Amino acid sequence: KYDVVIVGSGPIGCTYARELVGAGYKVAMFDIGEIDSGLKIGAHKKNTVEYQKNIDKFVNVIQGQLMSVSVPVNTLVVDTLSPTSWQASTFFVRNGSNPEQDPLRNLSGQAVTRVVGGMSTHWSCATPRFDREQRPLLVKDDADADDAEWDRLYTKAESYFQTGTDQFKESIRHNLVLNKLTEEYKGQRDFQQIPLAATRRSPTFVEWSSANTVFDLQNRPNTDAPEERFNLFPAVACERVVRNALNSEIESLHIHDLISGDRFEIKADVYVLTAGAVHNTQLLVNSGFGQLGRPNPANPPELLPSLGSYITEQSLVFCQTVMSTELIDSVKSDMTIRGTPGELTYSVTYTPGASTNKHPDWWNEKVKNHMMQHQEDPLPIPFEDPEPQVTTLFQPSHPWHTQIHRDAFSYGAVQQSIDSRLIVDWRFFGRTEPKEENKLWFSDKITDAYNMPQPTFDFRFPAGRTSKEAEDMMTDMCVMSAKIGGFLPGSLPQFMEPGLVLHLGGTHRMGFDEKEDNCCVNTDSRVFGFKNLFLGGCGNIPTAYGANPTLTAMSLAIKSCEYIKQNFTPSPF
Amino acid sequence: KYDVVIVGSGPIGCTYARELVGAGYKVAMFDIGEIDSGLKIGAHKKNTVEYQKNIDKFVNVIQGQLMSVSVPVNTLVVDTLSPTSWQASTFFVRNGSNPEQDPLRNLSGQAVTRVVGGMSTHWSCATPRFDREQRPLLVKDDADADDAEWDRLYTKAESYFQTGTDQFKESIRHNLVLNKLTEEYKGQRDFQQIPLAATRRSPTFVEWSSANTVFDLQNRPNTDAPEERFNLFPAVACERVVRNALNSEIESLHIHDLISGDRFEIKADVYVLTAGAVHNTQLLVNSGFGQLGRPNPANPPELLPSLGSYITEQSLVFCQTVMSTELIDSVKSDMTIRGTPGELTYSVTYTPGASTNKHPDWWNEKVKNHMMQHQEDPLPIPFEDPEPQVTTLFQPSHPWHTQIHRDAFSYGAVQQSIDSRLIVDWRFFGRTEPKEENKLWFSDKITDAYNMPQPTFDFRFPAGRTSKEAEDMMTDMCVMSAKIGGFLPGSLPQFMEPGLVLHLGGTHRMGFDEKEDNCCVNTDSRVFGFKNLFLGGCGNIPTAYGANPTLTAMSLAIKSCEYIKQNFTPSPF
Amino acid sequence: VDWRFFGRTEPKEENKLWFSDKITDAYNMPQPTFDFRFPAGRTSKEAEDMMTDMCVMSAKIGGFLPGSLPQFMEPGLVLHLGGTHRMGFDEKEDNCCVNTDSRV
Amino acid sequence: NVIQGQLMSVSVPVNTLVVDTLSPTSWQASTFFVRNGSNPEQDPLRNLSGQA
Ligand SMILES: *Cc1cc2c(cc1C)nc1c(=O)[nH]c(=O)nc-1n2C[C@H](O)[C@H](O)[C@H](O)COP(=O)(O)OP(=O)(O)OC[C@H]1O[C@@H](n2cnc3c(N)ncnc32)[C@H](O)[C@@H]1O
Ligand SMILES: *Cc1cc2c(cc1C)nc1c(=O)[nH]c(=O)nc-1n2C[C@H](O)[C@H](O)[C@H](O)COP(=O)(O)OP(=O)(O)OC[C@H]1O[C@@H](n2cnc3c(N)ncnc32)[C@H](O)[C@@H]1O
Repeated sequence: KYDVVIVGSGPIGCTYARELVGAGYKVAMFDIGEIDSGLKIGAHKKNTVEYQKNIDKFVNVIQGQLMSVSVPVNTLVVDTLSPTSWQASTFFVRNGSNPEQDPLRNLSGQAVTRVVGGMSTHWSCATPRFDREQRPLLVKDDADADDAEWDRLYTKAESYFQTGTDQFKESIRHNLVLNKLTEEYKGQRDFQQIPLAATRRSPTFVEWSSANTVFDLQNRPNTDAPEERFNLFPAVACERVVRNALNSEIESLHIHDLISGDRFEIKADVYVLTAGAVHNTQLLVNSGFGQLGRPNPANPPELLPSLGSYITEQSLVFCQTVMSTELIDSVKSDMTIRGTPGELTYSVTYTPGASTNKHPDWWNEKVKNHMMQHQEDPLPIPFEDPEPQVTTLFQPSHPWHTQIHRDAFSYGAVQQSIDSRLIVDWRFFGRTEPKEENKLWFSDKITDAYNMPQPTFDFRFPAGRTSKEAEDMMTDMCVMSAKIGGFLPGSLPQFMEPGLVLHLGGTHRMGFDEKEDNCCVNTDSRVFGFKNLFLGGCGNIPTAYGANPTLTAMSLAIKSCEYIKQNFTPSPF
Repeated sequence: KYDVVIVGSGPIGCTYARELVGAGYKVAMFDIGEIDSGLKIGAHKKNTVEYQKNIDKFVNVIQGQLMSVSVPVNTLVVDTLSPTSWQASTFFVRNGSNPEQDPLRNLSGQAVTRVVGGMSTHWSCATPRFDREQRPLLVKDDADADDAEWDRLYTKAESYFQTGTDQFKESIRHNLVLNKLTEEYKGQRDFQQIPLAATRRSPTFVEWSSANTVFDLQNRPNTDAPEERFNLFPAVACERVVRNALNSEIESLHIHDLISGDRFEIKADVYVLTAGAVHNTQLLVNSGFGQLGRPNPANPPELLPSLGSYITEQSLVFCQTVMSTELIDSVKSDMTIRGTPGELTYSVTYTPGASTNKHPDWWNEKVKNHMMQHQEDPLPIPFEDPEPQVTTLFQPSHPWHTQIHRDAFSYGAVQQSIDSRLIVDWRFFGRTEPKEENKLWFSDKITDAYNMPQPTFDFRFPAGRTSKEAEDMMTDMCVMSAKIGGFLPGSLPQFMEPGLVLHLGGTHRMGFDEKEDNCCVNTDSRVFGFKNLFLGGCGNIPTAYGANPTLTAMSLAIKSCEYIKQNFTPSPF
Repeated sequence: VDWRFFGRTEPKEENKLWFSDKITDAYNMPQPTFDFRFPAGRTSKEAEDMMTDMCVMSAKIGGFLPGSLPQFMEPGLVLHLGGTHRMGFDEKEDNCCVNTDSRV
Repeated sequence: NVIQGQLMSVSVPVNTLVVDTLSPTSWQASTFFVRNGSNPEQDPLRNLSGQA
């Protein structure tokens, strides 16, 4: 018996933990995955000395924990087997593929992560706010009020994640890019640092935020928390919440301890599902909400008819550039140079404080030192100079999010031929109109690796605005990236596979009114009809958004937690 | 002040910990890497429910922690940059390459792993014994005595690692392969299960051994060890051991706490280096043993002249096969089949205990169940059937180690087209003659990511036996693999990049006599001349070996630990 | 649909085709050798504005075909090499080889 | 294929690609010497590699 139970230990789950363990509830949290992030439970895997000295290698950590959601049956022809080897007569169901999935209407790139801390153990930590156009209303007919509430919620969310916008302010590459872009779009667009959940510790080490940052996930009571009550149970698959006959309350959470193989049931007053956009929906449909199986409109669901419909995922375009000759020369524009590199008479000098210096003394000092200490190196940028982290946020005239940066998650065998200091990544993210015909559904025959109903997508980017904007987005990336340099061969401008972007939303969408707004949960994230069932995550977001959704989902959880504290009484300790 | 200090937390380091913490020494161990394996410190990363349900993904975990030792300057031509982008006039030193390294005499595949538990957090857990031909002598002129000692040492080593040979005995694929090979080579070669440091927990879960298995790496005293004394310090780079003027004893270990940036010195009575074959040699050469810089025979080292010479690494050949039609039909040879799959009259039956049954009832039952429960599936092998794990050990008439199996570390984007149940991996490993001209050396100008002398290889597989055997090895793999099925397209027979195999040996080699045997340490693994300095690891092994070296290195550490216990007195507690 | 945009290149003295006095080609003639880079200045700016134009204009007709993404081709693949024996009125003033009748 | 069959490259620089998975028994280069009709005079970084 707990006061509250949480399914999932991602940062949205941890938002609920932090709020509710702190309010004095007896909390239990289960995760289907295991603790594997070192002694700080649920922390960012990027935060080791070894990874920030070899950041190129972290792509492999991310790849190692992205398990594809739905993989269609494979139809590749292999006709150079030896005559003696067993050979197929058909393309039969092999290697865990999903025979329900149409390869041409899939989110082939969608994947899930089963570890403690969830995807926040590997994420890129960008946490922009949504402007009105991207955000669901929290207050009808009172825009300035709706604005205040979101400002209040986001401000707390930024606290929990330790969101900041100046962690890269000392980077020559970052400023080089930022300044050129501002200059080029003078009074048509604004550029700034990407808001990032991150704390710099030194010039060569950044403590990337994660679930741990939100809530440290240590069992309580403990010494630094002697009146709080929290237990985390890793390696527990949660399978069904049990409805009462009235469909007014949840009575139990049914679980599978993966290590012993035993199943149990768990009672709480308050049930919170934060298993992610896909696995929330799976858990619910496994529990009698929505509809199991291939959509059949001639049998409507009894509960939550909009569950798994109106799903959104963002179009992503990508390239990388090599920094222009012009920009590179500009780095060292303040330097007077005498002699020829490599002789003892060679000299690179600047005049501090000189009025006609285009850069600050700190920048000049770095450049001078690098050029004198490394006279074999043909570039003015210091070896350890931190990466760019630039954005122009979504606007109506440019309704896409942009990151102009360096991401651990590169999409191909990485280059060694071109100097890393010249390379900038470009990622533009489009907003997707939510549509009823775009669905995530669960097979009533096929099951996944945990013996749950197999997830299946039926998705295409909507015709209309979504398609036009995506193409205008691609074109924008081409136009804007040219200002900084030419495309890097092998990273030419391209749309990424659908869902690789991992910003799936709308799978258990929020709204004021279940029928009128075609939704699943209300603005307290409570499941309509149910007193004690709450959903947290990107699944909640009902709007077409381009920016990274996590901070938004977090803000919604905070408001959800206000409701719980005002409506349920913690047990005595 | 400690009684003993150990550098490195790999399983060889942990062998020293286990022996010495258990003998009652005050032990400290430092690792340059960090704890990141979940709550069991130093354990196998493969031991999560999620990885053994998605084993294909573990390749990414291994890749994420293999940092290449020496990467030559890159000379690839990129001539499709945009005219505007900064373009090189030369192939200058970019992206951490090593300008000292000749690309044509490198071990390009050699890599290191900096995490707590070392490479044992990701290794494949094969732990064969070496036969006399592969093993260094521990006793001169008394072969039967030398045999007994090694039998004694290996038997303990197998205990520590939990080595077993029956963990896969229930696998249809494993037995299918094993039995065919035995049959084919009848009375010319013997096949058995690869000895593996592993404990099966269930039919779908194997607890893979690691450093943790050897020693749990928890700080002591603690409740289950209240009179023992051990501390582990992660994120500490050890840089130099300090010699006394006499070169008879080590006086301190010099360290760098990576998290605070501060340097300290550490006193112990006994210093143990187990940082791996490369990083032991680096630590030593950084400390005035051997020779820093490009080999210069006209300036001999003062100490340990053979340090970094005579290095061995094994030739590795690889392919994968698709199981023959014949073998696949044999699986179901005992089945009577009526009707046609997919109708309710279809029937697969066998007669238990029937004299003419070629397989045991358990095998038949599995096959019958699979064929009746999955009538859409064209193969008689059950979905969860464990992988093959077969070997014929090195002999004189076949002087190579062989693994006929399924390895998490596949060498290419993996297939989805061919059913996984049909696929077997083939890895044959050759022995390399140790030669003086084959060297690992450290630059006196270039430094690595931890500001230590940059490692550089000068290696070629020796002409003579080594080259002939390697080619006869390749041919053997072709001949033997054909017995089981044809090559899988995309995994055709090939030599792997030198050192990818990660069995590097001989870098601080063991022998009776420093000059006569051209070696660094004696049979107690003590550095010649030095009372209190010991080396552990594959670096010690002075012979040409084909089998996987870790259990051998462990046995040597055990004997090293006998010496220490008989020669140094633990402090009072 | 294929999209090919072709830029103009400023002629420069330092951009040269020359022939080895030691190395010979398959017909035992002096081996051809290039010393070429696209000129800084207008040539480089125009080439990049050209790439951008192709992106902007091609979008009007449809999205890029995967495997044929926008890219600069290897120098000279285009096979429009010019200026190697260039024409002009006056040999010294116009730095040239042949006159307007193409006579040397 | 007809076009490719009649375009002979004008100047091909000496090749520097590393092949380190030869069998130990096979003849192996110690240098990137002039092979297969390459032109040692040509700087790979200032070429018209596509000219034919
Ligand atoms: C992978 C990734 C994600 C990512 C990113 C780049 C990459 C490479 N960049 C980010 C960006 O810069 N910022 C942005 O806002 N998001 C970014 N993302 C996405 C981010 O990681 C996710 O949006 C965020 O993690 C969502 O958080 P939430 O807490 O909602 O979900 P979760 O992290 O997926 O964790 C859910 C967990 O629950 C578990 N689970 C799943 N099913 C069950 C069941 N049945 N029972 C018990 N537990 C369950 C998981 O194992 C998991 O930990
Ligand atoms: C990666 C791998 C290795 C492997 C294998 C397959 C793969 C993919 N398969 C194995 C096989 O089946 N069996 C076989 O016997 N070996 C197999 N291997 C090899 C195995 O992992 C290694 O042989 C074994 O781990 C060697 O153990 P040892 O304890 O000698 O070395 P280590 O694991 O590399 O750990 C050394 C550590 O010390 C650290 N370090 C390095 N430098 C320093 C300094 N300067 N200061 C402090 N610490 C240092 C490391 O971080 C490390 O943990």
